[PDB]
Amino acid sequence: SMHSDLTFCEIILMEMESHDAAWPFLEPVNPRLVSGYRRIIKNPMDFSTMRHRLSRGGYTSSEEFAADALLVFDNCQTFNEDDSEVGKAGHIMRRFFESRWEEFYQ
Ligand SMILES: CC(=O)c1c(C)[nH]c(C(=O)N[C@H]2CCCC[C@H]2n2cc(CO)nn2)c1C
Repeated sequence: SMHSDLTFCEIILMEMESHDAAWPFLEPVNPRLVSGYRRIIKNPMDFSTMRHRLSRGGYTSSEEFAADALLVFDNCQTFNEDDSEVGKAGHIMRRFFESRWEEFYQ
């Protein structure tokens, strides 16, 4: 149901927000500090924005919630080198998200 889908999304988001590797993703990237970011990344996303939307009925399906989570990790992979601290954290967080998603939904 939508209710169970969104209940599970909230649990997964809480686990992501609390994860050791979540530090790059808790708040929107500030374009004033990261040259190129606003110009290059057309669809920015972060966990605080997801929490705002989720808490206010912004997601009507769990598929759309996952689309925003994957945007966080796709943007990170686009912009950051794989060996960088942020890039490494993105790979860790994507693997964690995918594993938890399959537990709850499949
Ligand atoms: C480019 C990128 O993909 C990225 C992500 C997803 N995360 C961060 C990040 O955490 N960078 C901090 C370290 C030094 C630069 C600025 C810091 N910082 C804070 C804010 C606003 O919170 N924006 N950038 C980056 C740099």
